Parts: sequence; structure tokens; C-alpha cells
Amino acid sequence: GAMGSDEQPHIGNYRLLKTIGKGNFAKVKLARHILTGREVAIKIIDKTQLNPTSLQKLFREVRIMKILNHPNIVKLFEVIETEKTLYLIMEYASGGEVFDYLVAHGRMKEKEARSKFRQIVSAVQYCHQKRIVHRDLKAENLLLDADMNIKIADFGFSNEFTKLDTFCGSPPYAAPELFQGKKYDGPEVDVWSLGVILYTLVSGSLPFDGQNLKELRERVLRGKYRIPFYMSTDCENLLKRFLVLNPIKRGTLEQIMKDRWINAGHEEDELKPFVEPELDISDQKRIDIMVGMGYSQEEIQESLSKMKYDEITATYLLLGRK
Amino acid sequence: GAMGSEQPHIGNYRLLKTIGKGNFAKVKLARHILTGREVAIKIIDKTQLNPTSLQKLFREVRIMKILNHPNIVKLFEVIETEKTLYLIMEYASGGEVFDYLVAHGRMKEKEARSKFRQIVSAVQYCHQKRIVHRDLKAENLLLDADMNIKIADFGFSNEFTDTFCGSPPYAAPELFQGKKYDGPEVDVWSLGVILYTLVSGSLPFDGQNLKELRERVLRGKYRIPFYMSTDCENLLKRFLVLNPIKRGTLEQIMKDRWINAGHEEDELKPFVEPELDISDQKRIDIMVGMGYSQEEIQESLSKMKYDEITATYLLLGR
Repeated sequence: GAMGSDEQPHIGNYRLLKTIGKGNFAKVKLARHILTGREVAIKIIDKTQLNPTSLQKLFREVRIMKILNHPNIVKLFEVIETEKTLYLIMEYASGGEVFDYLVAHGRMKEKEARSKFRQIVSAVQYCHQKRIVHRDLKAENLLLDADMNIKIADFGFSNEFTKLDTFCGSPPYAAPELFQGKKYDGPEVDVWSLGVILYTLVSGSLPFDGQNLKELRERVLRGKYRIPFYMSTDCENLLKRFLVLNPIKRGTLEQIMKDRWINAGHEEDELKPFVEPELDISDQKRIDIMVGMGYSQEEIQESLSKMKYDEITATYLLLGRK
Repeated sequence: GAMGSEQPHIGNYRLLKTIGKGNFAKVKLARHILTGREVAIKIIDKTQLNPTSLQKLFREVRIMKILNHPNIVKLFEVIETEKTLYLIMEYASGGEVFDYLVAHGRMKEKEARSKFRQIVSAVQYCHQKRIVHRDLKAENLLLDADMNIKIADFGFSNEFTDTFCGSPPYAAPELFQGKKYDGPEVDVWSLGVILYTLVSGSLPFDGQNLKELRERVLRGKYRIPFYMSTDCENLLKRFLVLNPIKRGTLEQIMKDRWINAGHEEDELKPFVEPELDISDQKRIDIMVGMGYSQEEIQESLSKMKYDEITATYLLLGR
């Protein structure tokens, strides 16, 4: 309700700073957590505009979001739900989109590229192991935070909840089996997209481009791409593992993590499937601070163990980093 | 005498369809004439048994007489002839829990909860009577007409029920470590596997052959579906513990949050067999109406003979 003399609007314990994404059934605002100081990105979804089927799908998606806990996937911090609106307090990536960065600053050096691709392959692999496939990757799915770390956004989140824009991003990342008419589900598809993502990181360009769809299709179906003169032969070899026309001949991410290029300069640190560490819900330094914010220990233990995504849990998580 | 070439009888029971045929034993649906109640009769050809099998058979009869729990198939009466043995017991019309799962999908946690309290109670009770199964399968959990659990053949061999069919997936990891495979801990692990089926509608560990099964059981990792409450997940982490020493005890597990949700003042606690009421006049008067003497009733009921009076009295209880 109005909070502070002459300040910005608030939802829940969050100060709303500025709209940083508009479009369709959803807005996104930058916000600051009053209790804690952290900045967050808050999804605002108009429930009003949604039918009961959408509504139910949305909630199950929000449930998936809760399960995703990876250093490179944007984390969910809190759900505030009103009568007309749904507020998803997400982790904030100020860096922008990866591909945008690439256009602005040119290609990445293979070392820089490797560091990011490791994170991307780790993140997308973690999602596959949980049987979450996206099958629709666009530039808009890969973000950078203020620390130039990869944050994957909206993975497993359907497009209804992010307007006539649905097909802008997809074709350059779509796998050839879409244009052939063979089945277009399965992690195989995502793998195709990841190879494309690799290419843009090290070349600063799309491996398959086109002035129109006809032209993009032609190239994608044919699967041929410049190996720019600067591209190390190991990088060329990695690409061969991702961009194979026949989907069953593509490498799984689990195998690909063993590749010579992905592991270069990481002798003792071979990339592996990510093992989710048990969330410590007993950090007493953190609990004491919240006691100080006027929350009872009884109530903290409860929201934490229950793992409800309310203001208590959020504060804890945000206290943080994260 | 005969019933007319119409269904045959044995004792006070009329014999309807056969519901299970195995080697050594058959099971027939039957109706108890005096009372109308539906029963299952296990018919065992003594004729074809060597002394050892005979003894195993009688141990299983001893064990049924001890176990009395609303969720363990009860014994009502025994009829023995020099050559045939009939055990008259509760009918479970619902079939096997796992079958019901496969047919109708997983239960909602509220539903899985109330079945699981029944299962936990019953096994803890057997452990309390010092009876440990070490061989939990799907066919050990049946459902009755009212959707209540009825554990069958707990504490038995399977000689009188093809045998290694269902048990590997419920087998405890120590089975594949050449250690000792006894102790209630094994039953506890299996119980963890059963939870998984109730809430998921499938198995936590599976494989196309023994090796594959072993590898997954030994690793002890398993999928947590999106729909599964974190409380349910936490409770599972108390049963599916690779180290037999670190596995939760039933008596402690009964106090779990999940186990008790929607039962705030009615927490799960070890079962306490009440003393059998042998003094229900309402029933006794009905029985005297059937031609039984007042005192032959006490004779039978005190001693607890599993004869025609005892069966009649208990059957009148339901």
C-alpha cells in the first residue's frame, strides 16, 4: 500500500525501480529488497488475462522454477500472489544478452569462450538430467550477470509468459530436423542449439544465417559453416560433436563434457554433471539477522524446512548472495 | 451332505470361484453360511508334503494366530482333515496395491499418506511381535473393498502362495554386498521403496536384468518428480539409506511431519493390540439363536480355538 514518504511503489517487501522488460501477458521490473538491499528482477504476470488451463500450466512452471538450483540458471527467490497478479522475484542479470554483448564487443577469445560454454553446458546438462527440455533456445535465454557469469533465463518456461514476437529468435538456433519433418522433441534438439551457441561465442556470428527463412533453411539443412582462420582445431572438433544433421549421431552433453577443448586449462578440473549441494537451512548468522528483522525463530525454521517461497525464505536466500 | 449338482461346501462355508492356484495351495472365494460374510479360503493339499514342508506350513498357521491388526489379513477358522488343510481368512477384493497403482496412476499424497500409516503400523507391529519378513514384494500388499491395506504372507516363506519375481526391486542394498541379510532394517528399506510407488506410481530402482538393478540399488539415487512435496522427499531420505546402521527406525519414523499431516492430535504411534472382547451379548444372543450353547461359546472363545464358534463370533463383528 503506500510505503515511505514520497518513495517508489512497492510490492511485498520490494521497492519497484523501473520497467526493464515489457510485452504480452508480462512485465519485468528491477526492484530492491527493503530488508536486505539486494536488487532483483520481478516478473509481473496478469492472472486476469489468463484462462484456467494457462493458469494451471503457469503454476506448474513456477513449481519447475523452484526445483532449478544452479549457479548459472536464474534462481527464483519469492512468489507474491495477489488476486489479479503473480509476482515472481527472480535473480537479476544486469549484463544483458550474450549475443548482444558479442555484437557490441566482437568475438570472445577461446579462453573467455570456454569459461562461459562450460557454464552453459553445465546448466543445460543439469536441466536435461531433470528431464526438463526447452527445445526453443534463443539469444534471449542466455544472459550475463554484473560478473560476466552466464545466467540462463526462462529455461523450461513456456513463451506465453514472457507478443507477436514469438518467432524472431528461434530459427537461427532451430535444429535441422524441424525443416525435415522428423520429430522435434528431445534433448538432441537443445544440443544442436548449444553448438550454434558455441559458434557465436568464438566467431561472434551465426553459423547459419539468412536474409530470409528460405535461405536460413537451405543452409541449416545442409549443415556447412565457415571455420574462421583463427578457430583452433580443437574448437573445430568440438563443433563437429554438436552440429550433426542426424540427431542420434550427436553427442550427449554428458559425453561432451569430457571433450579436449572444454577441458583445456582445467587438467585437474574436468567438467562433470553438476551435483546439487544440500541447501544449508541452519546458518545461524543468517537466522539471527532475520530475528533482528523481527521474524520469530519458530517461523523461520518453518518456512525454511517447508521450503515455502515466502518472504522469510526469500530473505534468507538473498542474505545470500545469491 | 451335498448341496446338489450348485456350489460345494466345507464346514460352514460355501465355495465360490477359485481366485488363485499355485503349486501346493489354492484360494477360493467363499461365503460363510451362518453369517453371510465373504471370506477367502486357502486350501492346502497335505498329501504331497514332505515333513519339512508340513512344519513350515504349521509355523505359518501359528503366525497368523498371533498377528491381529486391522491391516494384516486375519485368520478366522481352521478346518483340518487327515489330508487337507483350509485356512479361512479375510478376503481382500481390491487386489495388489502396485497393480492398482499401474492401472489408476499414482495416489495423491493425502491418499498415499493414509495407506502408508496403515502399512507402517502393520510392519512395526510385526517387528514388535519379533516377526521380520526380509522379502517384501507387491503381492504382500493388498487392498480391501474399502480401499484399506491388508498385508498378506508377512513372515512366511512363499511355498504356499515364480517366487523371485517381484522381490529384487524391493531388496535392500546389503543383499548385493555379501553381508548379512536379516534384521528389520531390510524391511525398512523395502518400505522406502513402497512409499515411492504410492506417491509416484512407479519404482525407484529398476533394470532390464539383475546387474542393472544392482547398480541402481547400490548407488541408491532415484528421481524426485516435480509434483513431489519436499516433505515426502525428506521422509524418503530416512528409509533409502545405503548404510543399514544409519537407516531410520520405524518407531522414530512414525513421528515424521509427512506421516502426520492432517493428524495433528492423532499422531502415528506403535499399534497396541487390545484384549479381544469375548463378552458381546448382542453377538452371543444372535449366536444362541443359531443353536449354540451359551457356554460352549465361552469354552471356544477363551481358549481361542479357531473353530466354528470362534469364526462365527468374529465374523459377526464385521
